Amino acid sequence: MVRIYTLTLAPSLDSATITPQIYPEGKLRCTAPVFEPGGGGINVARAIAHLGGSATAIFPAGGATGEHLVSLLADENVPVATVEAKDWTRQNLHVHVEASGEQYRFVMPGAALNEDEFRQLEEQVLEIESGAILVISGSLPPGVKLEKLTQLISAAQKQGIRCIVDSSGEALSAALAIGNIELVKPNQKELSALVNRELTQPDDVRKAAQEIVNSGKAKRVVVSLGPQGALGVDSENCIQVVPPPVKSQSTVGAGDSMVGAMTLKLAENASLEEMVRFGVAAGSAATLNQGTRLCSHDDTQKIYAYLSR
Amino acid sequence: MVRIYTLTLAPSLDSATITPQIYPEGKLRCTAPVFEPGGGGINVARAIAHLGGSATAIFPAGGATGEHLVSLLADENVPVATVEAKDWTRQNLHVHVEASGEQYRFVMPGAALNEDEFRQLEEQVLEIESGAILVISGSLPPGVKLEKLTQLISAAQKQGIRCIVDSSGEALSAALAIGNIELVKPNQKELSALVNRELTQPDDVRKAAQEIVNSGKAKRVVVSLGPQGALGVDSENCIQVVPPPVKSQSGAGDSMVGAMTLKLAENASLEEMVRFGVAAGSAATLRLCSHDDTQKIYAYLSR
Amino acid sequence: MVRIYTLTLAPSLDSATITPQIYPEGKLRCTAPVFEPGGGGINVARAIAHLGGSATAIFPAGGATGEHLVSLLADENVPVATVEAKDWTRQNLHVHVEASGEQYRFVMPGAALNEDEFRQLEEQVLEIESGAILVISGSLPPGVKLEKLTQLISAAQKQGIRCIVDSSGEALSAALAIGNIELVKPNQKELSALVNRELTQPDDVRKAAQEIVNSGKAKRVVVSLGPQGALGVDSENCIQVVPPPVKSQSTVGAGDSMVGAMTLKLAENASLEEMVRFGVAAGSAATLNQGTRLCSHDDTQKIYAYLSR
Amino acid sequence: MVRIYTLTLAPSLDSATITPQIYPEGKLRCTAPVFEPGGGGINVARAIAHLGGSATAIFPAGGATGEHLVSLLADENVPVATVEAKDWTRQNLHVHVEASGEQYRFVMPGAALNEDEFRQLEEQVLEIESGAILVISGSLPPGVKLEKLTQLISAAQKQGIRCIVDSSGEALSAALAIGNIELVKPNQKELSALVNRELTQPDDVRKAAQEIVNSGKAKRVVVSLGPQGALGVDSENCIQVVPPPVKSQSTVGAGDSMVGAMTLKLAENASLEEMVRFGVAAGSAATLNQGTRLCSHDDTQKIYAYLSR
Ligand SMILES: O=P(O)(O)OC[C@H]1O[C@@](O)(CO)[C@@H](O)[C@@H]1O
Ligand SMILES: O=P(O)(O)OC[C@H]1O[C@@](O)(CO)[C@@H](O)[C@@H]1O
Ligand SMILES: O=P(O)(O)OC[C@H]1O[C@](O)(CO)[C@@H](O)[C@@H]1O
Ligand SMILES: O=P(O)(O)OC[C@H]1O[C@](O)(CO)[C@@H](O)[C@@H]1O
Repeated sequence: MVRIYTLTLAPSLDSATITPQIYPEGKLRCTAPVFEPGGGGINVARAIAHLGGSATAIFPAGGATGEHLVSLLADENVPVATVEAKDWTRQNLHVHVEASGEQYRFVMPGAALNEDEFRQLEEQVLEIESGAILVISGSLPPGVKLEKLTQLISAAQKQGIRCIVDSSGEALSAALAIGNIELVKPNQKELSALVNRELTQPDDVRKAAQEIVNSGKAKRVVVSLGPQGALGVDSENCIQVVPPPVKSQSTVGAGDSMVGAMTLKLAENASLEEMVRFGVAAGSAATLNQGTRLCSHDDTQKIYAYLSR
Repeated sequence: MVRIYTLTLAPSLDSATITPQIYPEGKLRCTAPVFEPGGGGINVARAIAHLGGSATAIFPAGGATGEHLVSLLADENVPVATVEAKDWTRQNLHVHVEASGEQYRFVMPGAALNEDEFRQLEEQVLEIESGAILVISGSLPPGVKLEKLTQLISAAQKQGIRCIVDSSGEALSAALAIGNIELVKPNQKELSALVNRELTQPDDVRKAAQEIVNSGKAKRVVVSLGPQGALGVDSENCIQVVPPPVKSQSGAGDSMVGAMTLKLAENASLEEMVRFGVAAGSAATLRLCSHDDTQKIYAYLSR
Repeated sequence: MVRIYTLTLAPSLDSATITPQIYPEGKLRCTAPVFEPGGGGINVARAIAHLGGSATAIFPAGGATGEHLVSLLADENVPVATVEAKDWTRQNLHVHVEASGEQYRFVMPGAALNEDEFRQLEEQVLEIESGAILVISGSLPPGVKLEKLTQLISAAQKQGIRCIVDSSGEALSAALAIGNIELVKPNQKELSALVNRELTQPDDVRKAAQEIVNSGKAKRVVVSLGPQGALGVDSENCIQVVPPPVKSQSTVGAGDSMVGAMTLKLAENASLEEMVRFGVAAGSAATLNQGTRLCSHDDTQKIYAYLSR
Repeated sequence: MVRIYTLTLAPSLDSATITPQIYPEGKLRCTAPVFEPGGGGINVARAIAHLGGSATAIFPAGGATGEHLVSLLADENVPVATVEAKDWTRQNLHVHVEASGEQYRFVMPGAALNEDEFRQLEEQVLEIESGAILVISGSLPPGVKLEKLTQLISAAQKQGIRCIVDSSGEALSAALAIGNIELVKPNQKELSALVNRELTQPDDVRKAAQEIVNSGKAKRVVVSLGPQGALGVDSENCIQVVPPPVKSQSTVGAGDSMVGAMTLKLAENASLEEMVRFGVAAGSAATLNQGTRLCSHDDTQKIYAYLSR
């Protein structure tokens, strides 16, 4: 099993709180916030840790929020490689409403990154050994041009780093344009935005995903289908996995957990079907917990054994 | 194909309207309502008609709303067998909100049914020949005790009528208690209620469905799972079918029952029944299922 | 006291129902509907009946819904003069939601009125004796042109009929252009449109209302201020009446109840301050209920006695 | 004029952001937060400064957030007396939604205080001179028992400090139990709880307020009635004041501004009539502005001049 790294250009110190209900104007009494390390690549690395693997999270940390974020990852035993940033790590607020079981996510802009700080991040990424896997996950922070991310991916691939991209539509498109992306995970809206067409016919999603693989843009495409699970295709196989009919507490950490689970299997050189089933198991497991808590090992394992019957 | 009948103890004259936004207290301006036939069994009959089958809907019709309802089904070429009732047929309101694309469904109670009207409905049911299929679908109106429905199922079964039940709560429990129900289609909550336990484990839904079948209460249980499709079980087999990842808006449940009923009338396999049911349910959510949409999805599922 | 009549070009058979909560897509279970006679002028006449007065409601009634509407007015001791109409009387749905305590009100278009049917209504109006008061209230139905409504008001005034108008902004502006309207009840938005200017300074509402009276367009203007009650002005006096500090359950019936109360007082040749106080008492009383019941005699008298201290 | 101080046991660094839409589950893209000083007593001191008076805000401040809060009050030229606290000052979130114009207010628990910090706060209070006014306003931090609040009030009163209390519920009831509170400002619901009965009749609010005054628990009770203004009573008089029909946009900041205004009037030995009018003027002026903005001098004076004609 090869080494895994993640890159989070816009980390977040997430605070999760609970409040009886949600309405305008009045003071909504919230519980003392629970702090959790956030941001795409970081969540990916935490999920992998939860699942008994290891991934090194590369990211910029700034200010006390930054230090707080780093301290939490230490507690969760997630290895990090950090770059000191001037701008403070952002704080995003997640509000779980008891009355409705709904969760609301207020996502501020990522901390700015200056050209020098980005260079250091690039430096860390290019110290990655050939054949290792790099997951680039989360939004692009203010100050970072799309071209620079594109060049970084090209440089990384040039020295054998195997790249997974889960980000904005623009970054997604740009990454596929470089081609040979190990894995991408668009949802249906994102897939439609990618190929510029409505996916209305039964076979449309598969055809769109397969087209992306066949043109060499990505080696694997796993379309996230919400409650309908996931449809994954590579050059040879195609599989749709539907999650079991279980609870439904907090829909939020499903995506990053899925990517973490799939990356873990990718690292172990597993089959497409193992990868997709493990990804759906983990994403589903995540919905059993609060948003900021990702998948747990035991739940993932149980759902995976079931999905694999 | 055996003959097919449906029974709707609580029909509805459905009205649909459109309004810009939804908020409290203010007068929400709505477009002139549009009317269509409603009620579980009636929708089942309509779905079957869209799918090229024939089903006779048996139901009480009362007052001018009932007359409206009957006339609508006339224009739709759906065969009916009505009983004249005193209490006027209910009128439910479906509101489409432009700003959000959301739909709101206000469902009044079914019109009351006295003993004499139920009697007429029951005799209409017992006119059905042995081996035919009867779909009892929709809520139970006031003035109708569970025992009356129960005794109607027993009477129907005694003379060879094959009974499908799609209702909720006590009515469904009541039906299964009599047992030998050809098919029931609970959702996960209703299933949980029927077996009196939370269904949280991956295999919990299948086990609960299987428990109902094994007890002899139903021959087939098809658990509706919303966007996840359906899981079907019988004494011998289990099948789970997920729709294709096409578009959604919702008349799925009545269409699915209609589709599965047609298939049962054609002596289909469990697999064919559930696939066609899921196809029709999905087609309806692209209004009931159309023929071409249902066939297109069914073909894909049946590849 | 002179006799009172009302004119409702768009009656409504209101059905009132209750449901535990309101959310989209799902079947919302509502209680067996309760039916009330509805529509502007009809509600005015009902309020007047509740308050111990008598007002004959003139309106088109069509179909079984129209018959039901007529039967209900009989039960409330409201004298009627009806014209048979081809199109069936509309049915509006009022839903009270238990969990929130709020109401949602789905208002369909008024039934269509034929020219021949309008002619019959106009004929009923022009049989009213000189010196009597006519309240024209509610939206205009399809098939009725604004110019027809203004011509009716002109013809009415020509034979000594004292006209009160409560309608849409456009209808309101139209009636005022005719002028000599006994009373109008615009809200602040409408009032601002009428005088074509923003009302932003403390004295602006009063000045705007006074302007309408001074032009001869209306004899009295009573500006509805929601929770702040009403500000009434005539050629000589000005008064603002605020409702008592009690809970308001709804506000739909307030408008029509207020107009009914003020009309009654006008028929009794009461003072401006009596008129406005009685109007706010009746409006306030109406807001105590969920909507379609309007002001009760006892609530109004209690509130009126309080306000008149 | 006697000197004015305020006490905020639970200050807040108020963050505010803008987002186009609000709905569950999805990532709501918010703008980089803007900040302002927060907490009951702090806002009271801020309103007082706007109104031309001077009030010193006494409060705990912890961590970088505490420093941020202090800095912002410095930027507004508001006098403060702070105690350095170990637990970081809470950060509340105000969210404005563009699609709807609505605002959402997420109010976290106040930072905890230890024995030493609370002792320092009390020492600051008991350095206030006899005859001066102290406004204790806002929620109680977890860990600070009611008995601690009431002990503080009893001590302050012992050396002639005149105490005004704006809090809710149990804290207000406890304060009233000590008695001789110069001023309290319950809303109708709070008042109903204070006297343990539903206030349904027109004169019930006045009676309930008068009961509290008559008992000697408070010298003055001003009941805030939202858009209907306020009803104030003392041992001698009663007055209800409704604001002018000005345009309201955001109710937030109305309560604190109102307290600030009435406290300033009290410091000037104002009549009950002057005090309630100025409070309503300030409350009204605050709600003229969108967001969390407090009363301005010019808006308040304009409205008060009108009310005082
Ligand atoms: O006259 P409109 O604007 O069409 O609204 C009619 C609705 O309002 C009342 O007229 C209330 O004002 C109702 O009883 C009714 O259903
Ligand atoms: O004192 P509470 O109830 O915790 O509320 C604090 C909130 O109210 C203000 O004190 C407004 O009253 C704010 O600035 C703030 O964030
Ligand atoms: O990467 P984005 O689009 O800026 O969103 C960040 C949010 O998503 C997570 O990365 C969840 O996906 C969070 O912990 C977080 O606050
Ligand atoms: O049988 P129920 O539960 O009273 O629901 C009736 C509603 O559902 C349909 O039966 C759709 O299922 C309608 O046409 C209708 O108005």
